[PDB]
Amino acid sequence: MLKRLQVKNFRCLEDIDLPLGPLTAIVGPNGAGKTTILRAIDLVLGDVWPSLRSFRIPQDFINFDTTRAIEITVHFDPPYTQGSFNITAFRLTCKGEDADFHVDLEPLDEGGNVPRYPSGNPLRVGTDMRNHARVLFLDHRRPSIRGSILGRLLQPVRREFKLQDNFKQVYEQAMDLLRTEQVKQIEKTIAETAKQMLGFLGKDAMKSMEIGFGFADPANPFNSLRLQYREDELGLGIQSAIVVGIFEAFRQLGEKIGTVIIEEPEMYLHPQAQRYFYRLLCEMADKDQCQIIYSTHSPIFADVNRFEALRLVRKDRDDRVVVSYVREEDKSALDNVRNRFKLGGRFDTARNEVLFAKRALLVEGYGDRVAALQLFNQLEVDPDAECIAVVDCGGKAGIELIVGVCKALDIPFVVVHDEDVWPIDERADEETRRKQEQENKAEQEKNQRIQACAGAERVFVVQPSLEAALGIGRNASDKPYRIAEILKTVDVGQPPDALRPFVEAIRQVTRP
Amino acid sequence: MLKRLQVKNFRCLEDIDLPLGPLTAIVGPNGAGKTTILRAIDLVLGDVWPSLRSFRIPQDFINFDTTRAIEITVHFDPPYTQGSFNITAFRLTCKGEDADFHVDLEPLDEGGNVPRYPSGNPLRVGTDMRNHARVLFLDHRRPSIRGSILGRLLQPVRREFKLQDNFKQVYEQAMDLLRTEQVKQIEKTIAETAKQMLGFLGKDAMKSMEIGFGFADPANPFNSLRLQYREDELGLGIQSAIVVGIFEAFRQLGEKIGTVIIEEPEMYLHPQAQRYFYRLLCEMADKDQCQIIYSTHSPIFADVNRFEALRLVRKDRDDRVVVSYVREEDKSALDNVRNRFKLGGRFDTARNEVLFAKRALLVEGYGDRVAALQLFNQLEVDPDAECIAVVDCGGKAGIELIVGVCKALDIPFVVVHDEDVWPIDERADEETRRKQEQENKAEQEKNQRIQACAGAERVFVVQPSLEAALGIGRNASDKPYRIAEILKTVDVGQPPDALRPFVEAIRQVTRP
Ligand SMILES: [Pt+2]
Ligand SMILES: [Pt+2]
Ligand SMILES: [Pt+2]
Ligand SMILES: [Pt+2]
Ligand SMILES: [Sm+3]
Ligand SMILES: [Sm+3]
Repeated sequence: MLKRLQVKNFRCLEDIDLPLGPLTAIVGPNGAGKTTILRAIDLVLGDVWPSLRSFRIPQDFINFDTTRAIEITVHFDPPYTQGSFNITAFRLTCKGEDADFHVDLEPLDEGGNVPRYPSGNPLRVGTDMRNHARVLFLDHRRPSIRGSILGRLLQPVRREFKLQDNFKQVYEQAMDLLRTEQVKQIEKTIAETAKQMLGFLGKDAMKSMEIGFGFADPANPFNSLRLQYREDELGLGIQSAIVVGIFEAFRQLGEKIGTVIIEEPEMYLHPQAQRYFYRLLCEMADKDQCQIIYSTHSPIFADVNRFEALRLVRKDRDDRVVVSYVREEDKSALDNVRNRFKLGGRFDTARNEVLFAKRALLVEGYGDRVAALQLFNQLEVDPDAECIAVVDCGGKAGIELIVGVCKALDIPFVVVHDEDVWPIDERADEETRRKQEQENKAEQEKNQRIQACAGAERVFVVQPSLEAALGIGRNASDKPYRIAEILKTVDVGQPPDALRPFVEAIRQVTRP
Repeated sequence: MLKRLQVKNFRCLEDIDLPLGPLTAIVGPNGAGKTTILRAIDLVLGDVWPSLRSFRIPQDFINFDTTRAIEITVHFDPPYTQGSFNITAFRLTCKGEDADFHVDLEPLDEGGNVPRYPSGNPLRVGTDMRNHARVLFLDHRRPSIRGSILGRLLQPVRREFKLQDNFKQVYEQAMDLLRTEQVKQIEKTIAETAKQMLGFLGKDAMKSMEIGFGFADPANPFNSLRLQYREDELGLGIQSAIVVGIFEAFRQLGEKIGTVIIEEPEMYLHPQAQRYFYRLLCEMADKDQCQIIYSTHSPIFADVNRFEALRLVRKDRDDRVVVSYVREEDKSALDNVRNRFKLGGRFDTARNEVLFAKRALLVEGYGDRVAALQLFNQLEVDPDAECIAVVDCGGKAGIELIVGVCKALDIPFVVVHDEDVWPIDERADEETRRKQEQENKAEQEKNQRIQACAGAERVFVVQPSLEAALGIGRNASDKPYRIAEILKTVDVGQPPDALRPFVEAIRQVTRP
C-alpha cells in the first residue's frame, strides 16, 4: 500500500507531505488542492508511463513558473526487491532550463537515496518495479462502462478460460454478418491510408500489421467485455450503481486488489447507496483486501469516528495549500477519547458535517441544537449561508471527541455546554446526597476535560444548564415550538445572565 | 458552420472575440489561451449537455473569482429555424451569488436577443436545436480506437444494415462461450447489487432493466465497432495514422460531416504524414464538406499562404489573453499581395515558422539567411534559444507577404533587403541602358512597397546589395563556406558602412 505522498511545485501544491493509510479520506474546499493530490499520485502510478508527455508545460508548474522543479514522491510498503536493492518509493521530477524540460522517475531506498550499481550508474525504475505499485484510478468516468477496474475483476476469469478457439470462430462468424461490401471498402481505405502514413517512418517491413473493424481481440476476449444495459442523469446514476456492484463482486471474490483511488465515491448515488458503498469500502480496507484513497464531499464517506483516515486540504491566507490530519503522536489520546464516547454514546452521521464547514458550534444534544439555531435566527445569521455547522455531539464525551478532531484538523470551533452541577439538598436521604455529590464531581471532571482540550477561550458554560436558563420543564426540554416561543421573548441585545453564555457562544462562532 | 466565438471570464480568457472560418488554425504559446478556446466551444457544442455539472467551481472562473459570470457565445450559419424563430447563436452562462450557481443555454436571434413567445417566456434551447450545431471534438485521445468520429463514418452503414436478426443469434452464441458458471455469478452479483442501489431511488418498477456483460448492443452493432490492430509511442503513432485513414474515408464517402475540432492534428505523425493530413483537411474544408477548427504547434498545419485561417493567441504584458487575425477590411489588400507573389514566387513551408516565434528577421533569400545566421553566431546570439525566426521569404514580393501577415498578427519583425539599384553604364548599348533604367525604377517601387507596409523604422537596406558589401562573386553568392569566411574577417564592433545595415538589422531584431 501507499504510505506517503510528497509534492513540490505541482499546480497549486507548492509543498505538501501527507501520510497515506488503508483508507484515506481527503476533504476540503474546491480548488484548494483535493483533486490535485489525487492527480499527482496518478502521474506516478497510473497506467501511463510517466514521461515528458505526462505534463503540461507550463500549466503544471506553480505560477506557470518552470524555474522551479516539479517533484512528486510516492512511498510504499512492503519494499520492492530488485536483485540486491529494496526500493520503497518513486520520485518523479519534471524540470529544465529553457527550453528543454525532462522528467526522471527515480527509485529510492529506505534512506531516501537512489541506489547505484558498482559501475556508478543509478538504479532506474523498470516496468515490473513500477507496476508493483500501480493504482486503479476511478475518476469521473461515470450506455456502457469499461476500464482497468472491470479488467482486474475478470483476471481470474481470463485465467481459467479454455474456449479461445471456439470463440474465435463464432466471433468471426458474427463479424462476417457486418462486413458488407461497403464496410470492407471503408476498412480498406482506413487501413491502407494508415499504413502509408506509417510507411513514412521508414520502419519496414511493418507490413505484418492488421488493421480492421471489430469489437474484441478474439485471442483475449475478456479485455473487451463491458457492463451494459438497455436505457442522462438517470444513466449516470445507473453507471454509479454498476460501480458499487463491481466492488461488491471484488469483496465476494476475496482477491486482494491493491490501491484504488476514487474521485468522489458518492457521485450519483442515493445517500442510502452511499452508505452501502462506504461500508463496503471500509470492510475491504479493514480486511486488508485493498487500499482506498479518495476525495469526497459527502459526510457519509468522511466519518469523524474514523479520524485516522482524515486529510483536510485547503489554502491558507496566502493561497498556500496546507494539509491537516491527526499526527501519529496524537492518535492514542484521541483513540482513548473515542473509546470513552463509545460507552453509552450513539453515533450520528450528521456530525461529520463538521469536516465541511468554515466553523463549528459544538453543543451537547438535540435540544441545544434547536435552541442554537433559533438564536442564530434571532441574531439574523443564517448558519448555512455562513458555512457554520451546528453539531449535536451526543453529550460531553461526544464534544471531547469532536473537539479533538477539530483541533487536529485546524477547524475553528466554539463549544457550549451545561455545567450540570447542582446544590445538595441537605434534607434528602443519605444515598441521594452522596449520589448528588458524586455526580457533581463527575460533571466537574467532564467539564474540566472539555476545557483542557478546547482551551477556555473557546468554551462557554451555561450555569447550571440551558433548561434552567430557559425555565423549561423536563418534558418540553426538546420540543422545538416550546424552545422557540421561550427564546422569542428574550432580547439578543441583553440576553439574561443565565442565558448569556449561550448567546455569546453564538456571537463568537459568528464573528468574522 | 461556426462563425464566431465570444468568451468572457472563462479560465484565462477574460474577454475574447474571434471569427471562425471553414479552416481555423489557432496558434500561440502554451497556456496562453489556445486550448481554452477549443474547450469553450466544446462546452457549448460537445456531446455533453451543458449544465452545472459541466463547470468546475471555482476552477473555471477567472482568478477563481465567481463574482464574475462566465459567458460563452457561439454563432453559426445558416440559422436554425424553430417554428417562427431563426436562431443564429447559443449563449452559455454560468454565474451565481454564493452559494448557488446555475447555467443557462440561451438561443439568440440575428440581432443578439433571446426570442420570447407571446406568453412572454423566452425561447429555450432544445435537443434538436443544439444538435444542429454539435461538433466532433478530437482531443488527445490517441490497442484500439473508438469515438463519435468513427460513429459518424459508419452512419451510412448502420442505415442500410439489414441482418440485425442474424447478428443477434451469432453474437449471443459467442457470448455463451464466455458465460462460464463463475462469469454468471460475477454478473449476477454486479447486476443485483446495482439494482439494489437503484432501488433506493424509489423509482419502480425499474425492474425492466437488463445489466450484464457483452461487447455490443446486438440491436445496433455498428455503435461498438472499433478499429483495432495486433501490436507506447509506437502505439500512439499507429492510432494517429488510423485517424488520418478515417478522414481519408470521409473524403471518399463525400458526405458532409459538419464541424470538427482537433487538438494538435500533427501529434505522433511523421512530417510527411502531417503534410498528407493537412492537404486532406484543406480539400474537405475548401470543398465545403466540413469545417475544421484546430490548435497546432506545427508549421505544416499553419500555412502563411492561408492567412485567413490564422488566429494567434497569447498573453499581453498583463497576462490578458489577446487573439490576432487578419481583419476583414484588410483581407483584400493582403490577398492582392499574395497574388503578386504567386507570379514567379515559390512557396516554402519553412516560412511558416514566423508564426511560432517571439520575433522574426525577414530576408530575401537563401544566401541572406546563411549570412544572417553566421552574423548571429558572431554576435554571440543563438536565434533558436531566443525564439527569433530568420525567414527566407523568396524575394521582395515574398517579404511584402510575410510583413503583411506579421503586421496583421502583431508579430515583431525586422526586414533586411538589398537595394538592387545600379548606376547606368553610359557606354552600353541603347537596350541595356533603357533596361537598366527600367529595372532601377522597378526595384525602387518594390523597395517603396516594403517600406510602406513594414514602416521605415523596421527596414534596413543594404546598398547596393549584400553581394557587393561582401565582395563575393555571383558564383559563390550562396555558398555557405564562402560567405562564412568573408564574414569571419568582419568586426561586429564596426561593421563596414556597406555591411552596416545588415548587422544593425540583426542587432535590432535581437534587442530585448
Ligand atoms: Pt486545483
Ligand atoms: Pt484540477
Ligand atoms: Pt490555459
Ligand atoms: Pt487547459
Ligand atoms: Sm442540558
Ligand atoms: Sm542579393
